[PDB]
Amino acid sequence: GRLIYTAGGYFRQSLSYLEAYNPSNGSWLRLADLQVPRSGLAGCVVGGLLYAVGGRNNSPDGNTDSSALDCYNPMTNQWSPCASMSVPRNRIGVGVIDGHIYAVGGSHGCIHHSSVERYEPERDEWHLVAPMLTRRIGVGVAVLNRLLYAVGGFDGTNRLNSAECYYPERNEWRMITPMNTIRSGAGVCVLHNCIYAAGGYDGQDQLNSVERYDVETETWTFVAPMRHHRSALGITVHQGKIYVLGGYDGHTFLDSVECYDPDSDTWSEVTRMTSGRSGVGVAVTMEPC
Ligand SMILES: CC(C)Oc1cccc(-c2cccc(-n3ncc(C(=O)O)c3C(F)(F)F)n2)c1
Ligand SMILES: [Cl-]
Repeated sequence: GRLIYTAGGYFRQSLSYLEAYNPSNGSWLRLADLQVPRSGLAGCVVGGLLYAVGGRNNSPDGNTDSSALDCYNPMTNQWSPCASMSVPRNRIGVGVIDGHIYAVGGSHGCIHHSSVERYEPERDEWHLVAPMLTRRIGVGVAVLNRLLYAVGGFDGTNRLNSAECYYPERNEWRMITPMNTIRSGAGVCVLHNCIYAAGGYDGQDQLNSVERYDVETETWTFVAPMRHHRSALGITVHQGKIYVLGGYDGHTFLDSVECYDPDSDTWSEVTRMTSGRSGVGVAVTMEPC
């Protein structure tokens, strides 16, 4: 069986929680805390290992943007540090291609990054690649057909509807069709041949809307909206279903977890996180042992 892992997040301050949800039975496990609290991080999995990337420790005793990469092994229930990134990246996006981790955008204080770097687990090494055409924090990232997409975000001045694609063999970014909605701090993932962008902040409101980009038609189509408006949500795919976790609706740090069934085009309440939080990192791997 495989679990949905949520790492870190924010409520009152940045959080160190690592908790795993089992869609088969509805259960939550609390697992080993992150060594350093962090919100605005991303999660990913490579070789059955869970990685937590970037973020920020918003704490009463100060605010520290994170360049950290840390690895969680479900077999041992232990976190280990990996090589740090070139730069702190709060409100980061990440994607995995061919066993490598791409770290995209994010902020360091008032620095809004367009830079991108790639981590190679085999060598515990980061290397910068071509920067994006746009500065993007709160950027959504997904991978389809070994191409990397950076979607929406905030450039330091404006929230963005724009999106762009990275072609690894050309080390080159190109713009794609923009979304039909401005979205910053959305959830972005892949399902089938489509990039989905769920929720976000448009500069005025948290969004419940959801749209998807078909790489073959180069067009975005709205699907059914989520049951909750949310920015700074976590998102993942577990057995062909999209799950969204937490976020902020303009009133409450949400504990709501919803899942999308593409065949019926419906969103369902699935479970509640143990506590409301925004800006988590989320990914899916094996059960501890
Ligand atoms: C929800 C907000 C009031 O408290 C937090 C706290 C910690 C992290 C986060 C977060 C996480 C991921 C992305 C974003 N980003 N990035 C840009 C933006 C924007 O405004 O453009 C946002 C937004 F969600 F906050 F919405 N934030 C939000
Ligand atoms: Cl923040």
